[PDB]
Amino acid sequence: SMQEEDTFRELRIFLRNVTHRLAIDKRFRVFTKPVDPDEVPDYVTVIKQPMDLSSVISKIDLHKYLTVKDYLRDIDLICSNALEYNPDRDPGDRLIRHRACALRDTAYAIIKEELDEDFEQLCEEIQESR
Ligand SMILES: OCc1cc(Br)ccn1
Ligand SMILES: [Cl-]
Repeated sequence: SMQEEDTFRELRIFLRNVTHRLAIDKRFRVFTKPVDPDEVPDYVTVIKQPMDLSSVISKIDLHKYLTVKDYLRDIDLICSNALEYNPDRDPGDRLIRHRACALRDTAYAIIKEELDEDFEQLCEEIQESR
């Protein structure tokens, strides 16, 4: 229905705003763009499902997210990719891991504070009906 299209629209507007707020945080700059093969030619080798905040915007705009749960799976991927690609005790890896945990924690905290649970539940029920 048009009401369901309106619901998904509101979801996309909400997800673009959360994503923008993460992307403008200087801590999260490394997560804003895909990894350039030049700097890191072994990246695409190790990480089978690369994800970054520019790709998340593109996915929102392509109507790939019908629930906040599905969006959070991609935020979780940005985090777990960074924990897997950068697992060493050296400070460069520890700094990326801490920034990746912080992204994930920040996205969850904004959603806890600003997503209405009944809005999510509605999205989940429209998705499950499709
Ligand atoms: O969980 C991430 C995701 C990817 C696609 Br494609 C659609 C929905 N959710
Ligand atoms: Cl830095």
